[PDB]
Amino acid sequence: GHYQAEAALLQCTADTLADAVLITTAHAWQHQGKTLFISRKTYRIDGSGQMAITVDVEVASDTPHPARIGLNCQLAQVAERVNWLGLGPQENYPDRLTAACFDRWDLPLSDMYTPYVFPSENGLRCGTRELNYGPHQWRGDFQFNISRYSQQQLMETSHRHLLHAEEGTWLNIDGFHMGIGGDDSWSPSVSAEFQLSAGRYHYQLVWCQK
Amino acid sequence: RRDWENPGVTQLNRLAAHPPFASWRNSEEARTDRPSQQLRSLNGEWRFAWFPAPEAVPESWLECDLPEADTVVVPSNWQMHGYDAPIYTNVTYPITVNPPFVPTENPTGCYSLTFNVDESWLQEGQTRIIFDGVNSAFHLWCNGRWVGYGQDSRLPSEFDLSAFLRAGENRLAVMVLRWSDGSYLEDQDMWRMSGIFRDVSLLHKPTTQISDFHVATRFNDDFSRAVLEAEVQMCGELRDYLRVTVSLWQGETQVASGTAPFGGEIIDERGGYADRVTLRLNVENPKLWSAEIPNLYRAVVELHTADGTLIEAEACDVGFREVRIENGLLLLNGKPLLIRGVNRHEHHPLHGQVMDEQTMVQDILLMKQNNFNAVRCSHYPNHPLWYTLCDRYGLYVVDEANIETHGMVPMNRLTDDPRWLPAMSERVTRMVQRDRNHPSVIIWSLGNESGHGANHDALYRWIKSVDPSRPVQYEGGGADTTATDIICPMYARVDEDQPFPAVPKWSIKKWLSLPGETRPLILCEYAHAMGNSLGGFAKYWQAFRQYPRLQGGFVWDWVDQSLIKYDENGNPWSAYGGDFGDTPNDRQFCMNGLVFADRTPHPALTEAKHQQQFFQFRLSGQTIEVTSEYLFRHSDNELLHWMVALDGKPLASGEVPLDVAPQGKQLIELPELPQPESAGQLWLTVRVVQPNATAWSEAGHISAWQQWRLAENLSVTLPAASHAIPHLTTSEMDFCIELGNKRWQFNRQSGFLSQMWIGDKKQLLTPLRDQFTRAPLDNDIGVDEATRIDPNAWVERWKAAGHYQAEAALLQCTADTLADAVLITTAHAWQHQGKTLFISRKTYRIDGSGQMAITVDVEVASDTPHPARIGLNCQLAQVAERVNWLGLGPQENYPDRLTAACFDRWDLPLSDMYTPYVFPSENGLRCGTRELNYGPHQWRGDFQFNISRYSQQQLMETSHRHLLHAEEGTWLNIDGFHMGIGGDDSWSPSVSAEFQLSAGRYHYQLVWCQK
Ligand SMILES: [Mg+2]
Ligand SMILES: [Mg+2]
Ligand SMILES: [Mg+2]
Ligand SMILES: [Mg+2]
Ligand SMILES: [Mg+2]
Ligand code: NA
Ligand code: NA
Ligand code: NA
Ligand code: NA
Ligand code: NA
Repeated sequence: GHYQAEAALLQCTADTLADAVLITTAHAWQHQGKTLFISRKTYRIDGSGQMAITVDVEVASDTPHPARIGLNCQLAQVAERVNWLGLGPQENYPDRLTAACFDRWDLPLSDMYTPYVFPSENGLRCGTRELNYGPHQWRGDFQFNISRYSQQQLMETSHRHLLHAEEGTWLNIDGFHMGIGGDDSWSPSVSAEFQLSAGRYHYQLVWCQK
Repeated sequence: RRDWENPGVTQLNRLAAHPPFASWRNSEEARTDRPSQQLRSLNGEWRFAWFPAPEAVPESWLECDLPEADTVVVPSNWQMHGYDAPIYTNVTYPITVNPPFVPTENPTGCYSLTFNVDESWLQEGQTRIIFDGVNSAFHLWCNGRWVGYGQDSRLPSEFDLSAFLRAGENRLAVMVLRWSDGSYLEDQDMWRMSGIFRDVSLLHKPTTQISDFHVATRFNDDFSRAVLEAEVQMCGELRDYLRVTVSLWQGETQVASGTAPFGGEIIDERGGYADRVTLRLNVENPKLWSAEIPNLYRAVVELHTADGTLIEAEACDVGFREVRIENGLLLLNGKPLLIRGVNRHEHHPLHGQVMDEQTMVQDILLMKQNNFNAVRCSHYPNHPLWYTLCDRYGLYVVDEANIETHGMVPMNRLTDDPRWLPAMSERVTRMVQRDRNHPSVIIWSLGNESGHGANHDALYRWIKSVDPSRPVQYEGGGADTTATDIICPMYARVDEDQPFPAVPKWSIKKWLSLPGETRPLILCEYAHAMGNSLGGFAKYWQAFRQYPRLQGGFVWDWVDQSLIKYDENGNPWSAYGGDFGDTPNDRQFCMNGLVFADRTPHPALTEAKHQQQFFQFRLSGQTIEVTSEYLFRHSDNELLHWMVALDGKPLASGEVPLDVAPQGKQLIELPELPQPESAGQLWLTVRVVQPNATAWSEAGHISAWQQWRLAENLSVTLPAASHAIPHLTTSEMDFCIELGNKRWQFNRQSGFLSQMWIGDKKQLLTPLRDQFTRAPLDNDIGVDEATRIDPNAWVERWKAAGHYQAEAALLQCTADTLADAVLITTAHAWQHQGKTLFISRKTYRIDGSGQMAITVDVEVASDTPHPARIGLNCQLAQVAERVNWLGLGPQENYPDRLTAACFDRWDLPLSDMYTPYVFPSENGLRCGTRELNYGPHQWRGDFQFNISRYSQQQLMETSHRHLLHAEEGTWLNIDGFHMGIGGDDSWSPSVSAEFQLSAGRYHYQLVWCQK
């Protein structure tokens, strides 16, 4: 039920600090009465206008290891360039990133999408410390992809030519992403060290305006 | 003539070597291995005097007792009686390297004994004396007359005393030299001692006698038929009426018997051996010998006349087994072995190198109880009883010649020299002559660490020629030379190559498939168990099980070579190299054992037991698949206990009989499990239990276990809204938080929690602070010393980077009030000479329920050596009796040594949370802990911890465990993360990359509350 799981809200609180506002949340993703994942977050918005997001995720040991642990949203903005400090310039994944180099990369948005004839998750860049897109900057230690296509559309579309650019820009920012495998393509081939099996995961991001 | 400085003279007037004799004059006694009247022990009280050199021995001693002599027990090492110091040196010879010469100051032990001989022994036949072990060389006199000379400290020297003895009282005089040309071949990594340290006996044989006998067992293709072949040799007058009968018994049942006069088959142009005969006995459906089922027969060899008068009888235990290498695999009875082995020195903490039956039996029982099936005689032939016990209890033995020349430069200087071939040859040939009838011996070894020389090749071929029944191995010169049937490296790693010039240690998986290579690989030494060690043990066993031609190895090693000393109050303490004034020495390198000298286990022993299990387990749904790794036996003394528990709380249990064929499988379906009525992780534990006692174990012995996570129900229920809210007081010096009876104090200058109160009682003696270091393990230290720094060792990398000296600089310390809690935020930098090593960012959240949640985020500079740990420490004010935790245990476990530990609720006395390694270090960690309870305190999260009365600082500064003093209160170390302990060896970095703290950024969270 990973694709069908619904987020039940466990906690949502707001506190005013000396120089900041703190929002704390907790969600449980459940399927047929089974809790798959728990996500606990804090959002700290300070006087500098920066939003620090801390995320702690619990994954049930008896659920299949998830494809990713991250956040996503559809941004209103469509910008021409994507600028990042991390592994690149090309698409790279945890078990396919040796060729990628750590540097400051700057590509047109279209280059952040890989046009596989059969559409799927694509265009991830790993080991990224800073991402810039229009007025937005995200900082941390994350993997990301960014494109005009939602994960839902990619999942529901059989051929690349049938894809349509959606309104705005879909951003996926992952603390953690599963390996892609490939020893063969007809049996599970992601090696143990690239499966998300740790049970508890932590990541942190800062969102601000540049 | 100074025979002790001449490798051309290794003996004078010594009798031929032979299998164990007793000269029974009753055949029934021979059958049942009862004491023989003709084999007398001369063990007991002897006279002893110590001299600094053989030149200082007075001539009067030859004929008369010295009044200055003492009465001492024999066998003994004279260092153990305090006459001079034992020396612990590893590689460097304890004497100047100047072969074949030894020091002019050569400690000399003068032993004598007055003893009775009955005229019946002298009227007829031959009376010999047998010295089972004299270290390192000796001259022998009897009644003032010189008899002979012997070298090789580890094999029996026998002399004919018939012409020297008279009825009634006789006196032996034995002059034992500490050093001889023999010492050049005896450079094993062990205490250097001397004396008459094995049994002394007197044996009577008739003039017409059995002088040698060899037993062989040959089989058909399926082992359903065997022929026992017994070659018997006589000395004395050949007569046509003489006969040899060989009979074979299984218990009290005679299986076979054959009789023949003397006279062997034609051998060559000159005829045959008139003084030999070979008997051949057919055995149908023989009961086969293995370590799994040590089935033994008894062969009785009778020398007699045709009219039926017995002259004498000899005998041995016979194990029907075939050892062969075929298609690159070592086979026993046609099946490929998996060697669960250990190296074992002959060592006792009080008696030195004197072995007794009780200690030998203790060792064998502990070995078998911990899933060992094999022992290597490192590095010399053992006390004769050892082989009998291995025959009868069932252990595979590597019997190894007493040849080690480690300290030579290059290592093969002597072993490539033909002038040393005679001395080496005697050490090999006399071992084979003595031990070749023991079924437990499955492999011969040419010695240890003597390079590779032409003498090795010659002696390899000699053994192959005289005894085709056993493979020959030898590690010297790169572990895969022409002098070895088995690739037998020491401390080769599983995946990592160590490409040393000339003698590389390849990854064992890689080694097997090098171009042209076909031999099996069994490590002669691996997993160096020095101090807190055996990290990565599971990696070896995974490889052993996956690769057919990786057939296991021998752990280094069984028992710590520590010795007992006594302080000024007369209390015993464990001593190592240098503690006897011995210099140069190699300090604690003599302690490499899975057990302490007194045979108390180190924590590593349980890891060995678990990894060496004979049953393998898989889980699919509710089906447990049990696979037998036995080669010969069915699981006829085994049942499987299973238990399901929710966070340590038992929910269901059962037991199922195991009926698994060797190499077979059994499927066991668990019953429908009741649903847990609360949140948490269900765990399944299985154990194989032996309901019946054996020769080596008690009823209820656990031989195997395994654990799996079952269903987990994550907690989604919020805790009840608290009644009270914590109160913050801000001052210039402190942030103080109050809630009911509880108070927390955060120092604003240091940025740490400096004190807590429950009522009026202070809880801390030392503030709660980050810790990134550990008191170095033996594996962290390696060969690093004060006079010789080894910059590659982990401890030196940590020291040079300033990890132990780094001081915390406060970056941030702030306090906020939330709707239901107080939040303290801190940030510290650890710096050394302008370099920021670590940054710790923390939040402490104290809520109305009294719980303090600590969140820690650590940054580690990528260019600093990866730290030993990332955690917190404090000295608690209280000392409590018990430690209770939910996590891995009960025993000490580390990230690379935790497979044997089980997740459960454990409760131990505080003292059990400290491991008394003789050389003190970080110890007693338990990993994967979700809850810890101590006194009024409870800590929750996902952490590793240790808890004891000794600080890391004290452990770091103390060389011996007996010098440790319990500090006020209790030192707690709670780690989010801890580095591996390593142990592939203990003289180079051995912690594998996956167990190094290299991530750069680390997060952990703890909740501290009242229990
Ligand atoms: Mg000599
Ligand atoms: Mg009698
Ligand atoms: Mg007399
Ligand atoms: Mg050595
Ligand atoms: Mg396990
Ligand atoms: Na698709
Ligand atoms: Na194997
Ligand atoms: Na050693
Ligand atoms: Na059974
Ligand atoms: Na120490």
